[PDB]
Amino acid sequence: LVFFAEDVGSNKGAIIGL
Repeated sequence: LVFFAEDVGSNKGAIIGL
């Protein structure tokens, strides 16, 4: 429904590294 629940799996920590 949203994007947070999906984004929380990677977030800044993973999106910055990867």
